[PDB]
Amino acid sequence: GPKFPRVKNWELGSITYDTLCAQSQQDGPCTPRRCLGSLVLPAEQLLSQARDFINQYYSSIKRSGSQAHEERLQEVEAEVASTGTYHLRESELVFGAKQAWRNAPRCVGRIQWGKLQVFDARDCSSAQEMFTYICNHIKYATNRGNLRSAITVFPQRAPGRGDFRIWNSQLVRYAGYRQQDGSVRGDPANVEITELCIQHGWTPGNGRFDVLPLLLQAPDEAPELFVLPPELVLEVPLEHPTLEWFAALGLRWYALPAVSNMLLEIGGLEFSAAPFSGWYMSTEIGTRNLCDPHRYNILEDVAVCMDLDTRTTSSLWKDKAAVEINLAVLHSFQLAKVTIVDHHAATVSFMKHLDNEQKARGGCPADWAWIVPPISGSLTPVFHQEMVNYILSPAFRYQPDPW
Amino acid sequence: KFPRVKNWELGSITYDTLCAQSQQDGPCTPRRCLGSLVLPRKAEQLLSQARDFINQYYSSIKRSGSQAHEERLQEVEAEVASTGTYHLRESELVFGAKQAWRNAPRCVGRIQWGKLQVFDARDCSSAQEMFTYICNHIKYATNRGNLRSAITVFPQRAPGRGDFRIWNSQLVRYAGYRQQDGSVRGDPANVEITELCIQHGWTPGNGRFDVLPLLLQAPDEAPELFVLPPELVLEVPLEHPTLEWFAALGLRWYALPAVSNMLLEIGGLEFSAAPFSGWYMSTEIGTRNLCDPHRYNILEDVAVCMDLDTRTTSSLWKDKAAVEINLAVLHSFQLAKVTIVDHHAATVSFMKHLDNEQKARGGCPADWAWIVPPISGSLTPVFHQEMVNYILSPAFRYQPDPW
Ligand code: HEM
Ligand code: HEM
Ligand SMILES: Cc1cc(N)nc(CCc2cc(N)cc(CCc3cc(C)cc(N)n3)c2)c1
Ligand SMILES: Cc1cc(N)nc(CCc2cc(N)cc(CCc3cc(C)cc(N)n3)c2)c1
Ligand SMILES: C[C@H](O)[C@H](O)[C@H]1CNc2nc(N)[nH]c(=O)c2N1
Ligand SMILES: C[C@H](O)[C@H](O)[C@H]1CNc2nc(N)[nH]c(=O)c2N1
Ligand SMILES: [Zn+2]
Repeated sequence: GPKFPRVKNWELGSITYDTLCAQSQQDGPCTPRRCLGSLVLPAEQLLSQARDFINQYYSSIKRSGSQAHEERLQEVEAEVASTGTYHLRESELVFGAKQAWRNAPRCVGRIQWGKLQVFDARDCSSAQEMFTYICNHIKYATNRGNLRSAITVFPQRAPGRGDFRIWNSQLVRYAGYRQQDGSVRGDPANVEITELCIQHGWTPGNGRFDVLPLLLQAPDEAPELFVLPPELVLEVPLEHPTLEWFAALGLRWYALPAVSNMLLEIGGLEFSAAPFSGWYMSTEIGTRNLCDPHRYNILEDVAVCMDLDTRTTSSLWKDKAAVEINLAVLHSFQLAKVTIVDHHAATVSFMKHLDNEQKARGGCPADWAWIVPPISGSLTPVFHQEMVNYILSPAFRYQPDPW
Repeated sequence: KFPRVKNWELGSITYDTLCAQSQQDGPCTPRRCLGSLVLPRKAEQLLSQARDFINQYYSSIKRSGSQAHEERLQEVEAEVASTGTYHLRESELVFGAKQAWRNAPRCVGRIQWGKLQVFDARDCSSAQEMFTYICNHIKYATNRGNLRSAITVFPQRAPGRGDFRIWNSQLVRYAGYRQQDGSVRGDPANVEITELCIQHGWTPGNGRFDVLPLLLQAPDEAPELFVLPPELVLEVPLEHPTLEWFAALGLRWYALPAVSNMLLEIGGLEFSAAPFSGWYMSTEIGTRNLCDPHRYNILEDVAVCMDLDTRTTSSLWKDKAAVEINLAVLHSFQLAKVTIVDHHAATVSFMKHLDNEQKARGGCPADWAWIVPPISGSLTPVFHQEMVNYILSPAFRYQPDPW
């Protein structure tokens, strides 16, 4: 066959050849000797990255080689020459931002990539203004439960000058209080960050679901702390359809999944503060956040209520419970009329996504372990899809925690 | 150079130093990760792969440098020098067999790698004799239901001649009969193989669980059809603790998972027929075999007996039903007194295996996407554990289909 990787679907029996990977300008962790695919974390150089993105842009508008294409090129090196950086045009930001989401090997919601609201915030001057900008994002994106994908782009990393940073990892997060015995009250994922807000004068609450304040950082200034108006932070009380007691557990989650600690890289430019929001997939809440032994860990609690034999694994008690918990998440979101998507619908649309991208780009970089859901793995069609994972740009990046 | 493997549940960290002993290549390159591909589209070497294997053995029994070691190495040099190949001593073979399993990155059951009965069938000359071995291996491994891991090793490949092969992928397989309706009564995975048997003379039944005969091949001979005496094959009808209608589904599965299509490499000699068997981990039966859309596919049926809401995905009927089916399997096997391990027990013992091998060898190759079971991934400790994949020798390979 062809000299690009072959890509079977073992359910349908279909084949495809990924030609997109040939565009990757970035090494990953794997080598012919060993595969590190399962690891979570893995000047002139600018000019040529910049040139690259511009060609992408111009091709995306079908003008590859034309007078405006080669003038914008002339223009970009003119800027770099005399300053070391350069700036994106309004629509260039829009394209590159969409291109980063499109390129994200670990997101399963990519079928939605074309529809995303790019909120330009490169005019932002202070931590106060950051907050305001953000409050607007949450309001738009949340849209009273009929959610809408968006990203707010704050300004970009500069030579020897501070970064714009959101200290929190998500915009909405529950507190995590280290107890004087050893336990954690709240979300254990958010211990450190809780511990940092108090250190910067936050008065902590008491409960399993205390919404955290925002730690925003303007360049060179210390981080300023900001409390989200409660009316802004839409939450969903959880309850089971048929199990009447579930509602009494006092469990809950928030509507807006919005990542705030990732780096948005476009054509060499680095946007250190550019939080994006979508909507949740049922399992993120119900299988990861609530049942991970290192998170809310509510599996044993709920199985006791369901009255299952937890003295032995053969009872598949863990399984059973997880399913009801997931279902409680779905029903409860649907009932409160807030956008959500179960793992079956989500994966079925990712299949359509992969088919769409084959036609258009000749490939789609996918992180299999990440695309396949944390329950009911082989029941979703993606589990039977072989997947190439490589790094394309524009991209999102992990970046060091600022403190 | 040496990779940092993390567990995210516990925050614990290791470094893998074992991967440096890998001499073979994998699919990944630094440009793109192919870890998810199921299979790989892929006088002097033998001398060095032997020396280095023989080295392992003597090092493994503490006599590394001794009389017997020195003198065995010269046995090999002399045997390859005159014959272009050499032969293994039975102990040496027993060692290799145990090791190749130990190295199988996609095997979750490797906690047991030390406990393996090894049948030396290297003095086989007829498909007749093969069938006696195969029959005897089964009678041993099954043990009235108290299963015991085994491998039986037919003659090594040789350059002047064709291989000893078993045509079946497993020693026990249900026939999949094709039908005018574009339908498949029986197991869809065994359609091609059922048709071969027919072509080769066997009378077919027309049940959903018709145990297939064996097609055995001595070098350069036409394959031959041997039937397994019904009694040797242990089956388990499936019932369900709570639900009485389940058994009336007439579902059933066989006790012994025994792979017969793979090749065993040791000291660079190739063992083309070398079946091996252990015991089932329940998900293989209740999830993949019984619910794969391209297999027996009972998910809809079952669910409809359960009177669930098939009409939409968000009722989580696919998951709900999957679980009952997995549960049905465990109960049935525990009831019929037949070795089985559920995904919870197993992955736990594998986490122990990782730890044992960590101290013993400084690592352990593992294929994350095959170790994490096909339901309730995140609910098993493996999900949260980083894993390095690489090719250690002795090893099982895939090989072409003989026909
Ligand atoms: C529209 C609804 C969306 C859904 C249902 C969705 C789904 C998901 C899920 C389930 C994950 C795995 C996260 C985890 O389990 O830890 C993920 C990862 C990711 N998604 Fe989305 N996503 C959506 C929207 C978005 C949007 C709007 C963006 C960017 C604007 C985005 C970019 C990403 C990125 C960069 C990752 C990988 C981040 C990481 O490495 O932690 N997704 N997606
Ligand atoms: C003893 C109890 C055992 C258990 C519970 C077990 C479990 C498993 C499971 C669940 C798989 C995944 C295969 C799939 O779902 O398609 C697997 C793969 C594998 N196991 Fe085991 N195993 C056991 C014993 C053995 C033995 C005795 C051997 C060899 C002597 C072995 C070697 C392998 C190999 C080579 C694979 C890869 C299969 C392939 O690539 O097609 N295991 N094991
Ligand atoms: C701190 C940290 C570092 C790291 N390397 N990995 C993790 C776990 C993965 C993860 C990380 C973040 N920051 C956000 C999500 C929500 C995922 C999400 C985002 C969007 C936009 C929509 C959606 N449905 N889900 C998931 C955390
Ligand atoms: C035909 C074929 C080719 C190919 N490349 N891949 C597959 C799927 C993987 C598979 C193949 C076979 N032959 C047997 C099992 C049972 C796995 C098993 C083995 C043992 C020894 C114990 C156990 N519990 N489970 C799994 C099938
Ligand atoms: C395409 C995908 O990698 C493939 O379906 C894998 C996934 N994980 C698996 N895990 C096991 N144990 N066995 C399998 O056959 C598979 N199939
Ligand atoms: C080690 C392993 O890769 C890790 O546990 C991954 C598995 N898949 C995941 N998938 C998602 N979406 N999020 C995660 O945190 C993880 N964890
Ligand atoms: Zn890889």
